Amino acid sequence: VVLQRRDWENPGVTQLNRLAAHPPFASWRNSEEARTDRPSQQLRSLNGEWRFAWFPAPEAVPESWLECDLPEADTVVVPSNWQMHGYDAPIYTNVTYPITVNPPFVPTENPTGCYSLTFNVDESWLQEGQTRIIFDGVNSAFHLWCNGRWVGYGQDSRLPSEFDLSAFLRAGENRLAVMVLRWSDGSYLEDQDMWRMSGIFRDVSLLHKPTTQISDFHVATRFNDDFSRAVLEAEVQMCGELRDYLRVTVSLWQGETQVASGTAPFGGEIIDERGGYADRVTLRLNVENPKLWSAEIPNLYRAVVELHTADGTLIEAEACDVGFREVRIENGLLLLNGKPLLIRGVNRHEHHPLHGQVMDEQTMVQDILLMKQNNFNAVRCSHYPNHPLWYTLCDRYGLYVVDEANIETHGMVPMNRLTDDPRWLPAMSERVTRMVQRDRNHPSVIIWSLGNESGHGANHDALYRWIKSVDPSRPVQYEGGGADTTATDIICPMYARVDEDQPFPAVPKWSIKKWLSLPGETRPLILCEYAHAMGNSLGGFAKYWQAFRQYPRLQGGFVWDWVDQSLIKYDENGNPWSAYGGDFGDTPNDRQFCMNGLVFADRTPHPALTEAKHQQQFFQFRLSGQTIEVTSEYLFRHSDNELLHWMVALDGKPLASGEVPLDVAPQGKQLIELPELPQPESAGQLWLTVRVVQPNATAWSEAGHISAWQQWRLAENLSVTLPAASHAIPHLTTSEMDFCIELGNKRWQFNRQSGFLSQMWIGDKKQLLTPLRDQFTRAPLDNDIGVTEATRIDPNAWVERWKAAGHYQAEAALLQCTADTLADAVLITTAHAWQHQGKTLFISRKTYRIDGSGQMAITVDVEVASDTPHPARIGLNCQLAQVAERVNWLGLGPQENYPDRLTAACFDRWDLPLSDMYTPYVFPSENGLRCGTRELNYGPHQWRGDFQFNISRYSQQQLMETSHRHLLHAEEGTWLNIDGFHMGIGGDDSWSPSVSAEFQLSAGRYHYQLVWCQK
Amino acid sequence: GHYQAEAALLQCTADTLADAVLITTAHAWQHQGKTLFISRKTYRIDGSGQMAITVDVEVASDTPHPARIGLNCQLAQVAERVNWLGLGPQENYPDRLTAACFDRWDLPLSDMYTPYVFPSENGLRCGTRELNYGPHQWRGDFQFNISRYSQQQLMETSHRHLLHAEEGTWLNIDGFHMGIGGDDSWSPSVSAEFQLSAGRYHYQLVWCQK
Ligand SMILES: O=C1O[C@H](CO)[C@H](O)[C@H](O)[C@H]1O
Ligand SMILES: [Mg+2]
Ligand SMILES: [Mg+2]
Ligand code: NA
Ligand code: NA
Ligand code: NA
Ligand code: NA
Ligand code: NA
Repeated sequence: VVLQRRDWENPGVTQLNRLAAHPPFASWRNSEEARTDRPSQQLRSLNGEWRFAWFPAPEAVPESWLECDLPEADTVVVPSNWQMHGYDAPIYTNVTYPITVNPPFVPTENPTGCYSLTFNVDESWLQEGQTRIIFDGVNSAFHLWCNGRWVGYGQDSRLPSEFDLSAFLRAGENRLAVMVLRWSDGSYLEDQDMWRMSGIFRDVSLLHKPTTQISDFHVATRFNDDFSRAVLEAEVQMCGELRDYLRVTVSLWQGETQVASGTAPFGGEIIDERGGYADRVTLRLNVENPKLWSAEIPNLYRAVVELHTADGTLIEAEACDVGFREVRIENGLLLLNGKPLLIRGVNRHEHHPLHGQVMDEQTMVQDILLMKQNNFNAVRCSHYPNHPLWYTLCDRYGLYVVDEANIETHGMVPMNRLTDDPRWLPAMSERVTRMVQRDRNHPSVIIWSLGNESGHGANHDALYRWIKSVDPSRPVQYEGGGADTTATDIICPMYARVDEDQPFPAVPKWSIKKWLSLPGETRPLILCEYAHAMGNSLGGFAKYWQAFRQYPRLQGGFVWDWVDQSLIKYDENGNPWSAYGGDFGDTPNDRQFCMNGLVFADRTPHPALTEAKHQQQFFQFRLSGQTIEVTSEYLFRHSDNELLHWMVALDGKPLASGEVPLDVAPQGKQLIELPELPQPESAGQLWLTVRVVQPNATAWSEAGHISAWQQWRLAENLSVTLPAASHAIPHLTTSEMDFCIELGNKRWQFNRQSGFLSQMWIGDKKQLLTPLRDQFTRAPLDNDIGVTEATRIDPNAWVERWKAAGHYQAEAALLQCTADTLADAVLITTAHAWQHQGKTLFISRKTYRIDGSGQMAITVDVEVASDTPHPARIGLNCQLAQVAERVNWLGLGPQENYPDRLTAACFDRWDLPLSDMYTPYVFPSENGLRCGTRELNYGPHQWRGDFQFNISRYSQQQLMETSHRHLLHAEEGTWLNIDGFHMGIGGDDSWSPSVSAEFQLSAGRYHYQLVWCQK
Repeated sequence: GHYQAEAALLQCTADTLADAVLITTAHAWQHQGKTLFISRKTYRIDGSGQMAITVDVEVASDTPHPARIGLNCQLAQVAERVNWLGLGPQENYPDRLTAACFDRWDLPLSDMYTPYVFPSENGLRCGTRELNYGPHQWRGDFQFNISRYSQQQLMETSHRHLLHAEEGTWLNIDGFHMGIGGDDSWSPSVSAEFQLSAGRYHYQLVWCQK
């Protein structure tokens, strides 16, 4: 029957014998346990070692497995993904389905995981009531047997499937057998851009309920105009025999204080001509001055739902955390508790580099803490309902949640092929309805989403209306079909740019500012995905935040995304390394496109995270004279855990500092008058840095946590005093092949054939391993590459434009190399042309002026052909012989920063170990640049000017040729890149050019100057 | 003190090269002990009669962004025509140059002055790579105006009819010039991207005989 009916190739069958969905249950038999959320004796975990065997197809599974353990089986941890145990390969594909597109059919070779468990059941559980099993997540479909007898079937990898085992169990030992299919008709609705895995990857549990039971409950909170009064309404449903003596009590608790209670027998109000629900009752509780829930202050109450008899005997209790909040859209604005939200959001997949798609409490907490510490207040469940614990943590720590149905059909042509087809409405409906049934009581969930990237079909319209009808308390959004369809309350585009239109046919991505005011349009706009954080990215992040702050109806967005989907593999030395698409023999695959996170898989931050934190600050600052104006962007809380530290420094040297308590009302302002600052002794630039510090620890932060900062230039005193003239004069030695300059034990050598500084000596010690030469290219970032591939060139990608123009192949031709002796210096003058196939790309004209103090002043003037693609950089590079421990600079830092991602960086004196000047992006690229640098120190060297630089043990060539960070090898000495100018990194998306015009090197003529001397 | 600032000499040296003489200068402009601008130049005069002028200017970050960064002189020559390769033919400024076209333009000198009834800076042409006037040629990438009226006279005269042609010709050649604005005329209206706020500025000119 099971193999005959092939339920996994039939979208008409999404389950067999599966129980109705409902909010989290524990069946407490003690009301105080329910109140305190203590573990329930009626809810048992089957998260232990199970038996597991892999088969290539369900037809290969022997019948004997139903009755007894396979001796070839292994003992494995559950929950798990079986790919993470090495039984078969995980597959990384983005859009293209991992199976032939032939709905509803799947491959005949369909990896089948056979799970079994021998376990004990207490006799008390079988003497009365109902024993069910709950599988929180099985990917992607499964049949269940208990003691050899078939129980049921379930689909949807991301919601719990529950089955009644009451009739199947015996006291003492029982055996479960679970046949999990990798592919099913369910796979057509699970085409998310992520690793394709399978197995029993979320909790398995047993729940005991009495025969007469709470079968469902819904909690609603409604408010008066100023939120000083609320009514809690709790609808409770029962299963079992109705009796007149049955009662429901709902009580509400604020900590240990019961603030409200109501009791009633079953029997709802009249609904229609046939009466009402005899098996339901609704309790209404009045609450005066409720403490309101928000991300800012996650005030929670406890609601306890008791099923009991009239004489006071408890049958069972259920419970939930209640957050008093109202979500509504009014006059085009998303309001929470009557105030307009600014969504500092991020998309977050459930990913662990070791455990795959199994989520654990410690990782969830780690994520939430890091999110809140970096000024996020919102999370989108891209693109499926999450592990149930996630919502509990968001309720308690305070994050706004978009809960999203497990529906993505991206690889269909056209995208809405299934979603517009009524045959697929049943399968889709369950993915929406069962999510709402599970999660509707969580205050953290503020918005429902219909799924992701499935075009716009009539099924979306049907299900949009279903949610609006069943749960008016939350807006419904959905991006498919152009982000502004009839199936969305919120304009929710993905990667729509701030100012630039992308007028794609049928589904344009308008400038977000333009989108708001299109004729007839009135809705709020919140990007479901923006600022694609793939590799060296988040260029232009500040442009979004400026627009969000200026435009009331631009209420923010969700960054794509939180964490790199890299997986751990092991090399010959047993060393773990970070792997992406194709590294498991998976083909076709989309390579590094699974790594788009603000953090690495182990939760180490990428440099981009600090840019996000800074731009998402909750305090805004202005300076006028001596006065700092602090504005609060909080809607609800006062700044009751904040002080402002200020510091004034002269080119990194502290001059004065102080602290002032912050006492700002939500949306309020505070004026802070700085004391008279003593005029600086020396020439240079005064910089003011302020930071907001939280003195006290919180649930989400340590004492001393810095939440916000800003810098301003104050007075500058330009240096007019001429340095004391040196009593030494450098000497020029002219040969046919070289111009040499000597000064004491120091020597500089200019090769007359090449026109470059080929060597420098301090004594007999060589300083260079490679000559100092111009550089106009960078090892391409993920943003420079886009979707280009050797077998499928995208001619529009920056890297392909540079390659085709010959930028990477360009050869320096010497035009001029002269030497002159001045009164106090030797002057070398050079000119080079870079050419490719008869075309002059760049001309570089330099002077080198070496004086008696041993300083070498370098002037560089570059011409760039107007018709060549704008170059990635205009700078110099060389391989230094020195390997030193520290890097010390006066400039923007301390973290990696680029021209379109430097707002977070501060100007000061920074000193880091050399290894911190390299950013270990899993896919290697140009990295570690620091901008706006006036002084750089490394070993015996000092460079002064106004430049950008990176410094590391890796050449641009190696970074360019190496596809994985673990394969990199430190080269001899230290590669230094000093740029007069560097192109933006972009990132609005990572599949098309995204570097804004103002960060492109398009000026045609460029000037910069450096001084190279001894520290 | 921008209008009051006096040039203070910091450095003036001369060097003989293989095929050239190199004059190096540095000046500071100060007002009441405050240094507003520093200008560092080299003048390279070669055997072909060309004088290459390299200018590097520092602007104190806390002084209001200056109206222009350039050079001026009063030429002895009064010539009939002005010939330039750059944006024209009409007056154009950095935030008002979209209508102008890059080409070879040739106008009478009088057309290089715009007779605004209330006199001011006027007649600039931007994006100019070559300027010709009598025996003189200037090459680079600059903005310029050229007329018989000094900036001082234009500043001091309230009506165009009271202007008098001065001896010779006043040339203003700018590496950089501030936007003119105009969103309104009663509050600052020059957009940030047209303010001279970069702190350090570089430009180069070659002066020769045509
Ligand atoms: O449009 C999208 O962009 C992302 C690219 O990394 C990712 O595929 C998301 O799941 C998808 O919604
Ligand atoms: Mg099916
Ligand atoms: Mg997709
Ligand atoms: Na806004
Ligand atoms: Na991706
Ligand atoms: Na405070
Ligand atoms: Na690479
Ligand atoms: Na005037």
